[PDB]
This record gives sequence, C-alpha cells and structure tokens, in this order.
Amino acid sequence: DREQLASVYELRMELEGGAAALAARRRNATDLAAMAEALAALEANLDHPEQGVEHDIAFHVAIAAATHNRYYQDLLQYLNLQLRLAVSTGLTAVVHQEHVAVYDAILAGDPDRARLAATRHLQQAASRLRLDLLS
Amino acid sequence: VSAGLDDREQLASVYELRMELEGGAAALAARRRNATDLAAMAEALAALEANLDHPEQGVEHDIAFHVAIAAATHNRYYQDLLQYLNLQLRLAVSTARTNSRRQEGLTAVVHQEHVAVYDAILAGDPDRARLAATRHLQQAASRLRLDLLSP
Ligand SMILES: [Zn+2]
Ligand SMILES: [Zn+2]
Repeated sequence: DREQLASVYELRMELEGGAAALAARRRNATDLAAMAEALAALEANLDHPEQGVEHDIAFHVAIAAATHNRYYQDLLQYLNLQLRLAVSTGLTAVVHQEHVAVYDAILAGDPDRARLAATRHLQQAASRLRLDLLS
Repeated sequence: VSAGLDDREQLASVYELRMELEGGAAALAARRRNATDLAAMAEALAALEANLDHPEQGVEHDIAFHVAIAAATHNRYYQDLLQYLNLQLRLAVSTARTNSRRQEGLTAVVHQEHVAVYDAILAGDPDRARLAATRHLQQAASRLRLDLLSP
C-alpha cells in the first residue's frame, strides 16, 4: 500500500525529470509566464498552505505544458491525478527553494540542470512524505 | 511519403515519451536486476542474435527483450505500462525497404544498440544503462523519420 503508492511515485519522478529537460529546450514566452505567475502566487501564499496547493499544481502543469508533447502531458497529468487521490491528508520556504531552482534551470535553457532540479524536488518531497506517515 | 508531416510529428512525440520511460527502466533494471531477470534478457538477446538474417522473426524477440527489462525494474506500474507500449505496431514491410535494410545491415546496427543496454544492465551500472536505452530509442525514432520521408 505504501509500496503501491511508492511505485507510482517512482514513475512520476522519472517523467517529471524528463519534462523539465524538454521544457528547458522548448519553453515559449507563454510557457515562461505560466511558470512565473504560478511561482509569484506560490511566493504570495507562503503563510496560507491550503491556497498554495492550487499554485503548486499550476506550476508543475506549466512545466508539463512547456514540453509541447501531448502524449507526455496526458501521462503526467494522469499519474499526478492518481497521486492526489491516493494521499488525501520550513515547508513553505524549503519547497519554494526547490520550486525556484527548477524555474531558473528552465529559464536558462539548461536541460541537465533542470532535470536534476526537478529530480531533487521529487526526492526531498518523497523523503518528507515517508517520515510524515511514520509519525 | 509513406506518412505526412503531422503523422511524423505525432510519432516522434510517441518515441520521445518512450525514450524517457526506457531510460528510467534501464536505470532501475541496472540497480535491481536479479538472476531470473538476467536469464530473460540473455535468452531474448540470444534469439535476436540468431535471427539477424530474418528481420520478420526478430520483432517477437525485440518485444521480449524490452519486456524483460521492464520486469527487472520490479515496479509493477512501470512494467505494465511498458508491456502495453511495446505491443505498438511497426512500419509496414515493403519489398524495397526489406532489400534496402539488408544492404543497410540495419539489424547489426540495432543489435549493437540492444547489446549495449544488456552489457550496462549486467554491469550494475545505471547511468550507462540509461544512456544506452535512450540512445536506442533516439536512433530508432531517427531511422523511422527517414523511412516515412522516403516512399
Ligand atoms: Zn512541487
Ligand atoms: Zn529495441
């Protein structure tokens, strides 16, 4: 059950790393606005965790839309939808640091740094979930 | 052309997603492969090796090799998505294409790519396995584009 969930989390981690790499090379000015407006809303709502969830979804969705691959986006959306349904319940600040490193790498046009920023965000998040469920 | 630009763009997108999934599967397989996984990859590879002059018989073996790697991830979700994606239909057989591919020696080039993934997975080396699996998918998409532009 935690390992049925963990199996989806592993697959999402691989795909999200790839999405950031494609987004690093194919991002539009339109793609940059959606990631930036989601990031600014995420920065505004640091003291309201419940409002921030919509923005984190919007930020990852903007990276997925920046791939310009419909098949890739549909699979990422389906895995993301499955994970939200399965896990129904400095956190504001450390997650913003991880969220910002992906955005800078994508802004730079650097695919390798983007993949590692996106991968590190998923790994640190996974470590936070494992430990929360134990206590 | 056998396929027009929008069919070529959709196909390249499908290979692009397949490329990323194969790279993740090779890395997972490199770390977690057990004695039963090594036997299944070796057996499919031996069969592909034995059928270099018969491209027709090869398809079944190619699916078995990619499927054994997906099993070696030991992630049921990844394995099942890959089993489904590797049943994908391939480009139609043509007398002209079959004659040019033999002169090509396409099967030997492809065997070296299938072989580079097995060697990396056998060596318990994840970055090497991911690099070989991604290269296999990139070359296949590139070969497929040239075939769609040439009939
Ligand atoms: Zn996030
Ligand atoms: Zn193959």
